[PDB]
Amino acid sequence: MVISINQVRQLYVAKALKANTAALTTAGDIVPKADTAKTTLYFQSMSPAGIVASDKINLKHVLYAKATPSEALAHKLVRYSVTLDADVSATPVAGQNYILRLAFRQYIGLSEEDQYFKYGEVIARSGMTASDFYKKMAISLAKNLENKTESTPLVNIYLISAAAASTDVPVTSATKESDLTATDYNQIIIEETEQPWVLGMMPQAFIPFTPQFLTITVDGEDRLWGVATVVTPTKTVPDGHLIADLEYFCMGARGDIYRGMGYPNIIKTTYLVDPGAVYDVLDIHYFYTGSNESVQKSEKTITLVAVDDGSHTAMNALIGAINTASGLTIATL
Amino acid sequence: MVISINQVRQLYVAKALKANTAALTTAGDIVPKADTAKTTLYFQSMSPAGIVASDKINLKHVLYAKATPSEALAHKLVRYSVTLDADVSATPVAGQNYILRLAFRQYIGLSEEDQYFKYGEVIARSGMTASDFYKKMAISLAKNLENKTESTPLVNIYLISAAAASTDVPVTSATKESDLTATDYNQIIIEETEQPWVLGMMPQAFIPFTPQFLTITVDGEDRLWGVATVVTPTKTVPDGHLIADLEYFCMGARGDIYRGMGYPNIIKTTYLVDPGAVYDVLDIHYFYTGSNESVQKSEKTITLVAVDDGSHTAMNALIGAINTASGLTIATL
Repeated sequence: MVISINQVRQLYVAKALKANTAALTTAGDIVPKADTAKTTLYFQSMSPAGIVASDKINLKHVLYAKATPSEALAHKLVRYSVTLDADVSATPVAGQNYILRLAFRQYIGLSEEDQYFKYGEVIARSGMTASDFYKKMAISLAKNLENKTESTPLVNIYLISAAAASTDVPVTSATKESDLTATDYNQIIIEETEQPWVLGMMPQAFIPFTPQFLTITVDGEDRLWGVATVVTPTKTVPDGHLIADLEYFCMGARGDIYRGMGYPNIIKTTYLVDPGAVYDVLDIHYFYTGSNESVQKSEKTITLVAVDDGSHTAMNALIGAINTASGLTIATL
Repeated sequence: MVISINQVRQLYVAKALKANTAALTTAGDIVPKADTAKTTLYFQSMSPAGIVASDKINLKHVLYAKATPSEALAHKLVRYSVTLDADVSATPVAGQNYILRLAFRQYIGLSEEDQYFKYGEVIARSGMTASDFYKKMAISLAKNLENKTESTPLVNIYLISAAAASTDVPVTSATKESDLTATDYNQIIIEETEQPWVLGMMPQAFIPFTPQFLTITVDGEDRLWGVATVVTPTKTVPDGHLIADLEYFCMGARGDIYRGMGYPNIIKTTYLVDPGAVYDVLDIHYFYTGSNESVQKSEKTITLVAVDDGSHTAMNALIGAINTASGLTIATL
């Protein structure tokens, strides 16, 4: 995952916070060092091959410093609630074919011009109610979408029982309608899924979607049979696949830019981000100006990531160690 | 002396801290002047031809302001102790010629490639005491050194008796063995010497050396007969000659730069530093920035020298008058 830079950006994983240079013993330790005059801030840390210090931040030449929680960096998956249009008919009219076109927009390619469509179809019956429609619609959608031998999963299908109204009933291709026994179904939730991820090589990306409806002949009138509204999101993609890509890039500004290229003839870098753990990010953005005529700024930033467990314990202690050393006023998340 | 500049260096001599203007009547007086809003700072000082005000320091643009205690600018004359070590022999071997070579560097030229060697030799006898060897080695050094009819020698050779242990007997080319009457001389002191100095033309320099020994053979093996240990220095060169050379260079950034070139047709610059008094120094380093395109900095520095009474009362009064008027907090020494 290549990112943009204002100028060079360095990341330091804060796996443990110490109070001296001498206490740095394990890979992932950190200590914010400063003066007693508070004119220079740097971060001594323990690399996987020894102690390494960061750049020296002039505390007069800081632009901003802000700390971002984990839930700010968690992607909310988009949900769409597919119902029958009550103006058209609240019950399925008999003998009509109910086809639904899910329009994917950023399928495999990177643009909106690379598009993809998955269909679901139900021909309504004489005694088919609304819940028996949503049952057969979601069985037909999951049969087309969530086959096992697809290339990537696209969306998740969930019925909702009107008695429950807050618990998602998962519908897959292996699901039969013998398993779906509830008689009060009021919507079909279609919700996007998390794509695969390889660190550095495949970034975190999502394929957005919209459900679209073909018209039915209701009373001699070609009316589109349903409406699709976007309900509030109830799931989040965690921060871990985003920070490990943020470390894989920012370990070439310190380390090797040739990552893997002539394969046995490489330096291999040890990365201290566990991709299955959430992190909080602190961005100290600062600059350098020269003596007399070298007044152009070299605006750069030093990133710090700390793993946090619910309440942000390790980041608020990191900020509290920076604020007493630097004299800064970084706000605590 | 020629020193480097950060585009300028201005020097003003402080002789009496007057409280305001129209109290400056004698040459050397100074008042630190600033406005009520503490935006600009300057010094109105009585030059030997009238009141002169310094360049105005924008107090938003002060890079550093720090003062020097005048003990940190005094050079220590290095002492070396020459002794017969107990490992080879603590008594002079009866047949061996003991030669002590003094290896100078930065002799007349300016490099360590200009080396000068002076010698001192004693051939020992059967009944020679280790105390009588140090009397003869110091005199044999004081004949090869201290032979200059022109000037003071490159080193001064002293003798400590073990009964005294803190008062050094001086050994000159006039000194014979009848004058040294003690029986317990235990070491030889080879001390540095202050070189000549003339104002503005000959800078203050020193000639470093190393007492080196030639091999004698005692237990069949050629062993170095002595040990040269650097004693902590007991003699200093005061801060007079460096400040007088500092005022000489930095009064050409304000006055005449032709300091005696076409010799009858010259402008005489009256200097206020006498070279026989110690001086505390106070450096204030500021810059200038212009508007809308001229964002380049014109860094400057203003030097203030004040005579030392040992308890630093003249500089601490000058610092405390600045901190009241300017609002900066310069650390009192």
